[PDB]
Amino acid sequence: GVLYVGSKTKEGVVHGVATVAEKTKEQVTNVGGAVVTGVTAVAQKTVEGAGSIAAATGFV
Amino acid sequence: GVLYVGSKTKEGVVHGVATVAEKTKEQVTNVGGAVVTGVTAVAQKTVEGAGSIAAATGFV
Amino acid sequence: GVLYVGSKTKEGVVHGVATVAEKTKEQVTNVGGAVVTGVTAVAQKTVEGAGSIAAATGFV
Repeated sequence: GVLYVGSKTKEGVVHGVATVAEKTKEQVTNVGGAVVTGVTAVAQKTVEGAGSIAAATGFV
Repeated sequence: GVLYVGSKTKEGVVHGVATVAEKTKEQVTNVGGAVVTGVTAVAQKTVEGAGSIAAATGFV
Repeated sequence: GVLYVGSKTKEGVVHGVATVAEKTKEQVTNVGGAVVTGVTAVAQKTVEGAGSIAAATGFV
């Protein structure tokens, strides 16, 4: 049971993501894996998870 | 039981993410894994988790 | 049982994240894993967790 009358509702809203980058430098050497990412923006209302960032084993 | 009448409701809202970067330098050497990330913005209303950042075993 | 009449409600709201960086330097050497992250902003109303940052075992 739920009712709305003239209601401005906002659920799970994202407003603006500014990620102005510059002259960066990211070097990777002799690793098991590079999992470098960037901008991650998600909008949800009813879920069982989100953005997952997982690595794995390495060896030298 | 829930009722709204002329109500401006805001649930789970994100407003603005400024991440202006510059001349950074991130070098990785002889590791089991690099899990470098960046901007992570999520908006939720009813969930069972969020942004997960996990690594894994290494060896030298 | 819950009722609203002309009420401006704000639940779980994030307003502004300024993370202006500069000329940083992060070097990683001979570790089991680098879990370097950046900006993490979440907005929730009813959940069972948040942003998790976990590492894993290493070896030399």
